[PDB]
Amino acid sequence: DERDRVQKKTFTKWVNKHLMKVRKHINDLYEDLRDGHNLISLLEVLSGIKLPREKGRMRFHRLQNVQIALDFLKQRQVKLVNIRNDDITDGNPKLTLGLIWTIILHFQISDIYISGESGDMSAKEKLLLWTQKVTAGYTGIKCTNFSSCWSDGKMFNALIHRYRPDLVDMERVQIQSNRENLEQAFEVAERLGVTRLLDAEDVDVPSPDEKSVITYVSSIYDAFPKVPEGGEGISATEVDSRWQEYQSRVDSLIPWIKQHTILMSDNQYIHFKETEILAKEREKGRIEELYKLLEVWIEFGRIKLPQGYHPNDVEEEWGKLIIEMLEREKSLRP
Repeated sequence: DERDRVQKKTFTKWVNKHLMKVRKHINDLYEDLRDGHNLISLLEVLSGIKLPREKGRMRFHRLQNVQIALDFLKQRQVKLVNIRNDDITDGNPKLTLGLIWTIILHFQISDIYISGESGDMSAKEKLLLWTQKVTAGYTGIKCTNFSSCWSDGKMFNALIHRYRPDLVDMERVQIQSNRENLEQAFEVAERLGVTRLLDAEDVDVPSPDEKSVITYVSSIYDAFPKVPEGGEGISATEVDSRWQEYQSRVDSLIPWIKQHTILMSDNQYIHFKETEILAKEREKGRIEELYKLLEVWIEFGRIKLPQGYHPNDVEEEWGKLIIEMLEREKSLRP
């Protein structure tokens, strides 16, 4: 009933987050969903599809608008146990929360991939596994739930540090109080685009509300750069290493294009071209292609791209090498 206080607070904040996009809003979850209009709007926002509506302001209009939402969920094979339209239109607290949870679970939490997963892991289990992989390497017991494991605030800070090590000091997190750790995690996460669904004072308890924590943790996962399934991309564990690869690659090619462009200003001129140039060109290609995978991390703020490291800055010296290549081309041409 205190987790209900908190779950309601979280689910309200979560709902308002999405209604914001269409200029809708709720104050009391147990009242402002009863006519079916905001439930529908929420589903339209979340799903990207347009739903029908019953105009009218009798109770059966209310019941039908709720039913339109329930059917839409049932049709997408969502399981609605015990929830019926009159439960919603009449304000049933426990079933209103269950319905929001069902929506959250289906639209936000369920769309997660984790290399290391099975086909038969729940979303909850997959998300748990992500947190374990991300925070592997920080001091702490293993995370096996979405309640007590999160109450001291250290997990939150580790999640963030993995993605933005410059924004968190994990040493200090070891000896700060739970409240300080929680407060500063929510704060920083906000800067990185994570809406504050939780209040530090509600999580600093022995058993924080699981559905609230999952919703927030899942939301952090949404905000962070991700590698799509099987696709090409860079995880938070590979970034430092790829970023160094990249810079080193440039620090190798650029000055070869510069020291091998001066030779062109002053019969083997066919080997200095169908051999090396086809290789050095390929470097330029390997480079510009790697930069593409890095863009995400540059936009995310993890990498500050120093000047003279864009794939362009390479093309502008490769162009210069193409010119002086053409000068001494028409000359060794008789």
